[PDB]
Amino acid sequence: SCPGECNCHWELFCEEGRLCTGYRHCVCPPSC
Repeated sequence: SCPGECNCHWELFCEEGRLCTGYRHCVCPPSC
């Protein structure tokens, strides 16, 4: 049910209307 062991997602973040960036945000759910 999970991509890997944990649930990881690509988070698109923008600096309040300024340029945007993305990083690998992986969270490990206890139901996985």
